[PDB]
Amino acid sequence: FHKIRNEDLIFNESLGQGTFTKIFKGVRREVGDYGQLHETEVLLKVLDKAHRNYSESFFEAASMMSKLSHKHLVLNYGVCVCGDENILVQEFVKFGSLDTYLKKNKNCINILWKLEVAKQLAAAMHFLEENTLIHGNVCAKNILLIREEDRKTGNPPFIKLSDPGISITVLPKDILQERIPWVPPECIENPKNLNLATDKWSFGTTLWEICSGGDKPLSALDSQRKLQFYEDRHQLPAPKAAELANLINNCMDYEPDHRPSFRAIIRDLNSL
Ligand SMILES: O=C(Nc1nc2cccc(-c3ccc(CN4CCS(=O)(=O)CC4)cc3)n2n1)C1CC1
Repeated sequence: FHKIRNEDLIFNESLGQGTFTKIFKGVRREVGDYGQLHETEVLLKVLDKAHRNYSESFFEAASMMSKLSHKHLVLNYGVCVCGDENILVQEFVKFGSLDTYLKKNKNCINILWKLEVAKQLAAAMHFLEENTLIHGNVCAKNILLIREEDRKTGNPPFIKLSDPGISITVLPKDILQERIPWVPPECIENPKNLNLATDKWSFGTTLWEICSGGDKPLSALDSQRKLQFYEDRHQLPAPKAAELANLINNCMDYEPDHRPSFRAIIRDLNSL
């Protein structure tokens, strides 16, 4: 990671919190191309001091996203580890997390918009699968909207996938259960089962979110009931807009070996 000075970072408004983290919009003062000085908008992710013992995993997650370069992956700019802080410095995506956007703009998102976003997410995941690189936390809140759809110019929306955060392989069990049905059944049974097939399952859950206007599946179930949901081998209900329900259920296969490749997922999406 590139090291960024604390004095070059300005923390501004809170964007909420993640698991053991707080997130802010900020500004990074930097020398850019041609030596020009810039004050660049950045996403600042801060590991809670009380959870400093996760620092390794915290940075490993981000390092995953910098292992490769791709148009659908959020950029890491660097880290600030001055003093008692563990800070990730990332690209700031103008329109933010997709679940919030879906909840706010549900009354004007149609099947074509959803198909474009689904195809872009699948393209990103196909890139990761070809590189045998596990993401491990695919979900709508980790999809960021770079550009809105502009039908006046035919321009489709454009999204990127953000870093997965601290890995489910080290998180407490109660958090994993709260993350049902994004965390697949085999990872509830054993978080060390994290594998490429994990991201196919979570991709299914994320499509469900995209089709459900930002609703969270199984939100009315407490952790014990989410566990039993897996134990009874239930599937998610079809969204009212049911165009992707079969793909959702095919990806959310309780047999990890049977989940379709992302190449096959993309072929399916292109057939609609
Ligand atoms: O937020 C914006 N851009 C932006 N860029 C990036 C780049 C990387 C990561 C993020 C990001 C920020 C926050 C979150 C969690 N978060 C908590 C409250 S929640 O309501 O559940 C919606 C999601 C998740 C991802 N972001 N976010 C624009 C709208 C102001």
